[PDB]
Amino acid sequence: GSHMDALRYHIEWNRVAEPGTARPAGRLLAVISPDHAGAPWVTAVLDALGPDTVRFEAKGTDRAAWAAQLAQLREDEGEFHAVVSLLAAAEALHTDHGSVPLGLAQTLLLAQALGDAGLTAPLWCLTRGGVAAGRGDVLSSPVQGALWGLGRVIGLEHPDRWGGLIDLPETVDTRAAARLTGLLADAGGEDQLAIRGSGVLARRLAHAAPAVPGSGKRPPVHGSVLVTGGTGGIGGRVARRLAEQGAAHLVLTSRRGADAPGAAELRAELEQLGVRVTIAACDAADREALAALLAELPEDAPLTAVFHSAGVAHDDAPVADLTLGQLDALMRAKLTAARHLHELTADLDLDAFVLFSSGAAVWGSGGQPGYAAANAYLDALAEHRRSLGLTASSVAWGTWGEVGMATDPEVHDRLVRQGVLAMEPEHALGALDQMLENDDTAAAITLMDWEMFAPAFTANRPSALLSTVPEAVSALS
Amino acid sequence: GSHMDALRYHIEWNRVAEPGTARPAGRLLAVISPDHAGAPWVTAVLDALGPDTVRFEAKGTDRAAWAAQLAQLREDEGEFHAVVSLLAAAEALHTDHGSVPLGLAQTLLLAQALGDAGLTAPLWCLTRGGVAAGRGDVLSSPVQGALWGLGRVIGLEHPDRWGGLIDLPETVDTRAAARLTGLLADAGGEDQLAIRGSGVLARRLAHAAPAVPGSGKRPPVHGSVLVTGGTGGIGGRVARRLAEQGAAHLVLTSRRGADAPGAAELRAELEQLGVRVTIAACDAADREALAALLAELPEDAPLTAVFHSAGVAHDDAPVADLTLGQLDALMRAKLTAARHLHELTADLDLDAFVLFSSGAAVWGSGGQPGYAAANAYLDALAEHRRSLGLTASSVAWGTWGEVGMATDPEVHDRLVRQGVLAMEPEHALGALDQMLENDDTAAAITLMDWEMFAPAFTANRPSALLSTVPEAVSALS
Ligand SMILES: NC(=O)C1=CN([C@@H]2O[C@H](COP(=O)(O)OP(=O)(O)OC[C@H]3O[C@@H](n4cnc5c(N)ncnc54)[C@H](OP(=O)(O)O)[C@@H]3O)[C@@H](O)[C@H]2O)C=CC1
Ligand SMILES: NC(=O)C1=CN([C@@H]2O[C@H](COP(=O)(O)OP(=O)(O)OC[C@H]3O[C@@H](n4cnc5c(N)ncnc54)[C@H](OP(=O)(O)O)[C@@H]3O)[C@@H](O)[C@H]2O)C=CC1
Ligand SMILES: CCC(=O)[C@@H](C)C(=O)SCCNC(=O)CCNC(=O)[C@H](O)C(C)(C)CO
Ligand SMILES: CCC(=O)[C@@H](C)C(=O)SCCNC(=O)CCNC(=O)[C@H](O)C(C)(C)CO
Repeated sequence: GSHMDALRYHIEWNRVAEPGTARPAGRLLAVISPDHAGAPWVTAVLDALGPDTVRFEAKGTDRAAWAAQLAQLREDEGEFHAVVSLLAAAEALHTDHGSVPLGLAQTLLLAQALGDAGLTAPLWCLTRGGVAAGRGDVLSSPVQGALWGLGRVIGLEHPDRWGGLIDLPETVDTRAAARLTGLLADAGGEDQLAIRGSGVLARRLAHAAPAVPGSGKRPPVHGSVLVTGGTGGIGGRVARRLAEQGAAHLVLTSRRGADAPGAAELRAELEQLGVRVTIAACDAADREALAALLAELPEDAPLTAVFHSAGVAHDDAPVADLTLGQLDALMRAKLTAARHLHELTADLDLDAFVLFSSGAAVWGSGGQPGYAAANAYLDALAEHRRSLGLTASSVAWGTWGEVGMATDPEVHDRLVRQGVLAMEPEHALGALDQMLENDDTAAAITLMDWEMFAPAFTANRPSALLSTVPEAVSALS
Repeated sequence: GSHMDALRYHIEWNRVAEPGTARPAGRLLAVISPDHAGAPWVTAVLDALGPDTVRFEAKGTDRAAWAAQLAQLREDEGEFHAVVSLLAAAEALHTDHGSVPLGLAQTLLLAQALGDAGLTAPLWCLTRGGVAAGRGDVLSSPVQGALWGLGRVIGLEHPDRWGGLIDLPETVDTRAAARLTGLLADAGGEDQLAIRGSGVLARRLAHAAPAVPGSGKRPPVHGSVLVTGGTGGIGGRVARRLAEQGAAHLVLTSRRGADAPGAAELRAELEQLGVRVTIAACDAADREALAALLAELPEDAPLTAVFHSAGVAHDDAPVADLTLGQLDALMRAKLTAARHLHELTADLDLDAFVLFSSGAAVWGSGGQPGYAAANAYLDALAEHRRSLGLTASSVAWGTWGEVGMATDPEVHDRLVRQGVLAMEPEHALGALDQMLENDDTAAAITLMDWEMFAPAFTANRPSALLSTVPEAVSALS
């Protein structure tokens, strides 16, 4: 029990100091998405930054054009104190890349083009409702949430020219304005912040509360349960667990379906346990196929739970290199699939709606910006669903042993050297069960060697995020 | 900052497993204080334990009489599963020992007499409002809180016949009753518990969160500040610090007053810093002298803060030996003095009301039951005051270097061997300033060698209290 407790961490938000009252001495550069600069918070922030602030309208998604334009701006206007991006407001999906929110595409390209141009002023990315900071806070935009996953990775890959992320409240009044312009003057080493009516909060990682035997909350597993990526490594083990725990009917999907490696053996394993098994070949981002799958479910085994395990991590790239095509392919199974699952089951009163995220989204991982963004959407969607009165749980895995992506010895070796150790499947699944029995909204379930991880993580830049993990503080002291 | 952060720990409460639904198999022995058995919670608990439970009425405070009565009960009634003491309900002060709550005296004598008689069943001590467990919880009886200090020391000295402490909610309904009788059946290795509407909570020690720079909310030090025991080791250094921070007037008390060792030198030191100095000889348990002291404060320098450093630790004794006279003498400067300070200043809108407690109260110290009880009252009074809308901060010191009680080489050497290391005064006082800038209600400020402390503390019996200190868990693995 306590060994599985030790795997579970959550994100919390702690109150930090009120900022100072002077605006930055040097000039700001504000970056605006010209089709998506009407939102009240975008107006309010532009007003806060004041008329001396240089505006750059980021048109389209043209890296080379922006790099040239930013190079000219630097030449003409000189050096800036910071760059303040309002690109998050662009939530609409990119015309050519249907799983990529325009504001996410534009933020990637902005980070690239700033590098290209030699504009080194720290980049701050603003969002409105991209995080749930505080008890009772509503995460109203899970699309903007995805941007925090990307931003953390820009912090790891370009630490010297990264400012951070700030979430604005719903009403940016003079108190909020002053807190923003104060933070831009000096943020006291914080870089993941939320401005709220009550003050400024910052993001923290903490050990989760221990599991409570007799916890209640979780209904018995029964009826039909959909596992996307259910023929995959983690998905297969999850299916077996659900079969052990009394599911009537497991519906496993993946793009290869019944032709997936080892699907025949998985079906036999599950059917031995007395469970009906359906394996469908089905892109999780295909809305029509999902609708058709749901319409077919037995009347005596209604859908009770979704476990969304569909995902790829390959053909990512460093922030400086990543293409929008690569980004799209990483977002597809995550953002587009999870949005379809959310919309199509919202009326079904599920017992569980479980999304498989990653540490890459929770703390960040160099070389994995597209995977981080994709998985950070899932974490955000879960909070968002809770605000609607719907069940959701996002489980941000560390590293799995035995099955799944991380079983390549080269990947495994890199992960161990960063101190994210491989979990035994029974311990990982037991920790997940603890999470679902608590009915927690979001958790990271990971085996950390903090003595390896904290120094690696903070080599080039401090992390306020880890200040609430005593082992991390000890390792760094 | 981070060195002072490292000194600070907090008591928190985590939800634990729900117990089983069956009564203990064997018979219970309930111990009641016959003049103080009318409180609703005492009725509710008696009703919960059921009519098969043997009742023992603990009359007076006669160790030998009780030992003989318990010896006869054992002979006649046979062996018990546990002994459940309701003696805490007796809050009135002992007629012969004016600083000792009757229930505290009776609980000591019960623990003694059970040992005398050979009645070995684990002893559980129940309280109602003696701890503040959970957000928003009201510690309504700081007198009953004192019993927790004693109980932890009974756990250390008589580990094989100590059950633990359980705090009941204000309304002991059927759900609370079942949690009580379940814990008495089997408590899963827990022994400091609080039963609340939301579940069963257990007591934990944890690192405090690192201070957030720039974020203080402590008002300026100004006016008159009363330091009881202000001529003593810690108290003198505290006085100097308060002078540096802007106090207009330091009022230092102790029983010897101006005849205290070094008092002339301390007065001159403070006068150099530009403050008015009053050194008064008086017992801090003397209500009338405190009143007279407060009445004569300059009109230009009203009382703004109390720092309660008055205390003695000598002429304590093991639980098996401690007399009520010894207990009284250890309680006097803590319970009686702090009650007078609380009552006489409650209407003065103080900025600070700081009570100097001890690790001996927070985790417990073999050989120090009376000192532990006395200091545990202070920690409880602080919570209690907060529930009334009054300021309070209890700081449970570990070991001070350089000045004060622990500078006796023999005491110093014992403490180091237990892993409670001597703090430098500037680091201790700096950690106290962090606490007051956070406006925390209670904290322990201590330098621990956990590799020495954890094994010593747990040699005879596990401590769920330490399960939240990662260094302690590591030392024991
Ligand atoms: N392994 C680990 O340590 C960690 C895993 N995770 C997450 O856990 C989940 C499972 O990972 P894991 O089991 O290790 O990896 P696997 O590759 O073994 O499983 C991924 C599954 O998703 C399927 N899939 C991928 N794209 C799609 C899509 N568009 N539509 C439907 N199915 C798709 C794959 O099958 P097909 O190719 O046939 O579509 C495969 O069955 C992933 O979402 C991953 O991001 C996160 C953190 C760490
Ligand atoms: N030193 C340490 O490491 C720790 C200290 N503490 C607490 O800190 C406080 C200060 O300890 P420290 O400075 O080391 O010890 P000291 O003995 O140096 O100081 C204690 C002071 O309290 C005074 N005092 C004792 N009884 C009374 C009373 N009835 N009325 C008024 N004053 C009285 C003493 O003077 P007089 O005898 O003249 O009255 C003395 O000035 C104590 O309360 C102690 O319990 C707790 C944890 C550890
Ligand atoms: C392939 C299976 C899988 O999901 C893999 C990619 C993962 O689990 S990726 C996440 C593993 N690594 C991380 O989470 C650690 C990221 N942090 C690290 O400590 C890195 O060393 C730093 C220095 C920050 C540079 O990125
Ligand atoms: C005299 C000045 C003073 O306040 C001194 C006595 C103190 O600091 S007392 C508290 C010092 N010691 C402790 O707090 C550790 C007590 N715990 C210990 O670890 C003991 O070895 C055990 C094994 C539990 C038996 O009591």
